[PDB]
Amino acid sequence: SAVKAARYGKDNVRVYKVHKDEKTGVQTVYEMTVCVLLEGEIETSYTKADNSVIVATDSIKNTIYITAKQNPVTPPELFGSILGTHFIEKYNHIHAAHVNIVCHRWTRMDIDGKPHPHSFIRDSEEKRNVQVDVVEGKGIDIKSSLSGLTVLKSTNSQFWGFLRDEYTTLKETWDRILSTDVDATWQWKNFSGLQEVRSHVPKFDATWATAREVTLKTFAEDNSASVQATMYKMAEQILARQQLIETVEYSLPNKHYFEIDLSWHKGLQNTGKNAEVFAPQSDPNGLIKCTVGRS
Amino acid sequence: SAVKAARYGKDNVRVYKVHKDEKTGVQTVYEMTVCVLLEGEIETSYTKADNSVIVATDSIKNTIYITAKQNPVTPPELFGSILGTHFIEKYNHIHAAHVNIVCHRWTRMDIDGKPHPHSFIRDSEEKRNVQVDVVEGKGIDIKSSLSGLTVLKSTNSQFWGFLRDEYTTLKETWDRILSTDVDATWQWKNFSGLQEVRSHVPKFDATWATAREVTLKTFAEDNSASVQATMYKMAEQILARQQLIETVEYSLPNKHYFEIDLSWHKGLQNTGKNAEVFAPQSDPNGLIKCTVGRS
Amino acid sequence: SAVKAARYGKDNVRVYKVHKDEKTGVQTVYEMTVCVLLEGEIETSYTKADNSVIVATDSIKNTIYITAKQNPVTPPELFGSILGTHFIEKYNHIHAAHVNIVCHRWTRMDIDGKPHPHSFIRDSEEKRNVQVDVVEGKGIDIKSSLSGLTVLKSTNSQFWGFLRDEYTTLKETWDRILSTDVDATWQWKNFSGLQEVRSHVPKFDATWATAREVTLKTFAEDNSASVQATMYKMAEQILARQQLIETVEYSLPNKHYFEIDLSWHKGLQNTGKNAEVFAPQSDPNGLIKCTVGRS
Amino acid sequence: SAVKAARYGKDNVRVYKVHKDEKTGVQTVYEMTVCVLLEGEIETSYTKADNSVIVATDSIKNTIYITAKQNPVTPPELFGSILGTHFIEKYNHIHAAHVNIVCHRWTRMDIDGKPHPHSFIRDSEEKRNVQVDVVEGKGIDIKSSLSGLTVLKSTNSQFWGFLRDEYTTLKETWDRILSTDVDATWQWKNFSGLQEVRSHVPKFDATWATAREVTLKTFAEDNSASVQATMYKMAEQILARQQLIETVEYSLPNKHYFEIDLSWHKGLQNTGKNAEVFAPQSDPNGLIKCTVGRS
Ligand SMILES: O=c1[nH]c(=O)c2nn[nH]c2[nH]1
Ligand SMILES: O=c1[nH]c(=O)c2nn[nH]c2[nH]1
Ligand SMILES: O=c1[nH]c(=O)c2nn[nH]c2[nH]1
Ligand SMILES: O=c1[nH]c(=O)c2nn[nH]c2[nH]1
Ligand code: NA
Ligand code: NA
Ligand code: NA
Ligand code: NA
Repeated sequence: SAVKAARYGKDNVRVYKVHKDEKTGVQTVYEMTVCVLLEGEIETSYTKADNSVIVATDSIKNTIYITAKQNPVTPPELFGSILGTHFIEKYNHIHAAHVNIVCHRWTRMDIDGKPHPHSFIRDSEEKRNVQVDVVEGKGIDIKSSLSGLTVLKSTNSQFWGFLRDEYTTLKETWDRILSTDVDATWQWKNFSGLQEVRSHVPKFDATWATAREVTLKTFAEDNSASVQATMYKMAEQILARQQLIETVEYSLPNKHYFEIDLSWHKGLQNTGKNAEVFAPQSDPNGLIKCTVGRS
Repeated sequence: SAVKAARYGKDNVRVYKVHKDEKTGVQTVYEMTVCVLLEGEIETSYTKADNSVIVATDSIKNTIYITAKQNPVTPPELFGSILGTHFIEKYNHIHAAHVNIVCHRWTRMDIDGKPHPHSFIRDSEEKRNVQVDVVEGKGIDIKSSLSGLTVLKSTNSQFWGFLRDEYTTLKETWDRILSTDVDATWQWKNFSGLQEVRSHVPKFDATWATAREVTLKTFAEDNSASVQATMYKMAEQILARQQLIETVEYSLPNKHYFEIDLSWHKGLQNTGKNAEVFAPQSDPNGLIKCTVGRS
Repeated sequence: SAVKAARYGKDNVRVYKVHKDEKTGVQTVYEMTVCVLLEGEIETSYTKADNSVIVATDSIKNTIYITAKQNPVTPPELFGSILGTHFIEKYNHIHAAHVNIVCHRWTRMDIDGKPHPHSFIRDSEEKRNVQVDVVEGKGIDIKSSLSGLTVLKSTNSQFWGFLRDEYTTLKETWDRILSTDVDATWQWKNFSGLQEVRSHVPKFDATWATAREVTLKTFAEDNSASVQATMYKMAEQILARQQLIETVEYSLPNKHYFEIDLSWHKGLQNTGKNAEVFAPQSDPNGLIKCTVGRS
Repeated sequence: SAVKAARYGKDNVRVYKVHKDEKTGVQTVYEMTVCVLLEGEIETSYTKADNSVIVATDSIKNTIYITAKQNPVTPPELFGSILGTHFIEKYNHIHAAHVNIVCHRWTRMDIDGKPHPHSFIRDSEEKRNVQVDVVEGKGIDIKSSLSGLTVLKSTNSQFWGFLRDEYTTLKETWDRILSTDVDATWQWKNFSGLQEVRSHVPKFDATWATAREVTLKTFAEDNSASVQATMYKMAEQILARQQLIETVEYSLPNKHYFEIDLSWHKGLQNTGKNAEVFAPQSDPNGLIKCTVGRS
């Protein structure tokens, strides 16, 4: 037998950092969960019990905190690139670092109409994520994403004209509820190294904001023919607005809300045009994916 | 042996209801999870296999949907009272109904500065809850709550002056992070029945809004001496603002964020006044509770 | 306003302890999650910011580890009683301690037919729990439980003869699936203090074993008329087998598995006597409770 | 823009099936959660709102139940292959089906020493999984796995001899706790189609059993130099025992249990040779992966 692939590191490293403005007294907090996995010339730790090649996962943990102390943690695309580059430069036998960061929301509180200097609220479990792969001699590949953005529209979704055969019971509809948890990922063109990532720093937050805005507006305004058709419209717009993105991927569950026929009870009318009360279904769910790139 | 207590019913009943304004085209959605448990002269279903006394839990499920079809589902204090009253009036041998409702957030989307007529976002897993106990001949007891409101302040929390003995290692501090998930419950004076609940309908939403506002403002503005001291200030204010509340209960975890000493690495300074990077602790956590009533 | 009730302490304290037999080389591990909440003359920490009355929750955490170091951690009824008694005896102004322990399974591995000396498997998320309330001058109240015991029987469950009215759609049945997650609690007679708890130590493990065995055998062998009727049979037997128990409480969800009518597809027969494929329902679920005591 | 990749289908489809032996009265249950995602000539549903190419996800759901009715659901490698083949053969424009099955444990109860005919227990959340990719003209690729197998050994794990530099604080050790949740995947050689999968049916259960046995025995008996070294020993043995496997992949968290220094309290000794009470750490955790193949 032979080792075909190997990677190891530290997962679930929670990190908080505060920035304090001395002039204004305003504080800003960042909280993330970080995973770092390394690859390189480490096969002998597996095959020969040779620990000499292992940067201990505990040391990887220390490195994450030290790196956060000495560098900006925002945008996460930059922090992840700094962190991955550290490992491939510091250790001769480590040739790739894979950094995943999940950013948690701490949104500044408004008290009596004004922004509070040091108090924050978690408004939703929506996350902003990055996956950064730093590979020696092959540059830096960054995939940015938002996830856990849960939305619902109560009308202006349709689904008709699909294939009907002996396995089909679903009725065509011209008016249904559409609800989903949005997972959207935009993949950046390869960067040559950290200097190039630094050169594009302002584009990261702006592109996240664009992706989020296009997602919400398209969802709200599209008279949706299907999840497929609506998601493609989102992806097309993001690609149009940022030239440095190569592909956009969406993964959307279709979280079903079923009509409840109550006609058995005193002829009560609660279907079609009369539908007011619905039963949200926890499972199963549709799952629709697409990756959109450039012609 | 004898049956000392018994209750049974349906849990985890998900319900969605849409309201459609014909004039304006505006739609408003409500989504809840409902539990209804009944008590009464039902001992023989347990002791003698006498199912004749059982209102099937499936029928309880049907009743929840029918009731939501025929009645307002907001405020949840009212809906829960209607639902509980139904069971004690309809069935001679059922003498108490216990209704728990969890309300999920569907907040209207703002697109391009304006409120969208039929699109919604789940902004946070914060819930608004009610527990309604409808007991034949003893009226209606309602406990209203908010839960899952997660907040953090990065300074203006202290903790010193506590008992020190041979079990104590904690250092006194004049500046720490304070973060919690707020669970707050206000208990209404007993209502004589549904007519009385109806008479107070406007107070329910207003008191929820007050409770939330007092919680956020007090948390943000108090230079906190302890979780104990800050929570008492919250409770005192809520009681002052609504005469029909008898008690307020808070249950607050203290979600610890630890300093990280980095001095072992190149004398890096990251403690006390120099603390910038912290380690959020998943467990253990402080848990602090208090029930405040009137003198 | 006044403080009507208050308790505070440390939750989610994970503890592991190993016992090593020097003669045999056999090791035995215990893992628990512990919560300790204190009550007493502590109102002024809430009302006056007087921290002098607060045993810091961090110190409570230290005390749990020290107590586990110096005492047996099994049976958990004993450990919880030692731990609660410590707080009321050590601190003059603390008058009640409430200790909750969840015990996690680490079952010795069998390798090649023999028990391994130091390797363990988590066979299921079933837990054994205790709640111990130690109240100065009122002794020690212990509630022991098992929870998360998930079972299913594929036949020999019936449900017919229930109330039918205009809210009823459920069909009577003489053969259904019954599946539940068992939560069973037995409440001990009050103990005068630690000496009395010590005197009954062997009864704790034996009664847990009895409760578990009676639950499984009754579930498997009863031709169940309802969840109500089967659960009562369990409780009756436990009370008969241990005189020192005052009450037994069961809380059982009815986890529904629905028939799937496939007759629309080529007349396929999959209902009643022909039912082979079913759809497990995640929600809603029946919830049935009863507390059984002595005549 | 262009569609670069697309797949869609139904996730989280819960399925239960019972087999009833008429001669013996013995019943056997199977419960699974199934996901099926399709690919093919479906781009126009995304780009042109052309639903004519869409096999509705609801129909995919129906197909799963019908297929379970008409075919064995065990071993899951076979069921997944039947299910995936159905879609590529039935629909001309569908060219790949991706089937994921999670099998849940329902283990026959032993009552009074004998196996019960129709009662089952969920002994642990360990799962047996398959991923089956059926691709038109390219055969059937099957990855089988076990996951959620949680184990701990209290001694006979070491970790010393790792790289030490200015980022390192971890002390070398010759005796520690090792605990993990095992995720192990074996990838079968490509099969030409369903006839070939059928020809190997007995190997599926036998190889799962082997993988599980080798995992448990190696974990228990290895005097572990590292997670890396122990996991490689597992993989090597599985490959040796089944020629039709091409690669074995393990992904193992290192779930840390920390010593607790209690020496500050009355000189209490609880470290090194005196360590009895430990603090399980929920996070962070090491994560160690390797894929082993044939020379
Ligand atoms: O078994 C281990 N492998 C590792 O790579 C490691 N790093 N810290 N502790 C460790 N233990
Ligand atoms: O065992 C049952 N008990 C009940 O109360 C019930 N209600 N619906 N189905 C039921 N099954
Ligand atoms: O606010 C606090 N209250 C407490 O009771 C406590 N105990 N440790 N830290 C604490 N912080
Ligand atoms: O938007 C949808 N897309 C689909 O593929 C589908 N299948 N069933 N319902 C559906 N809705
Ligand atoms: Na390198
Ligand atoms: Na009544
Ligand atoms: Na005392
Ligand atoms: Na095909």
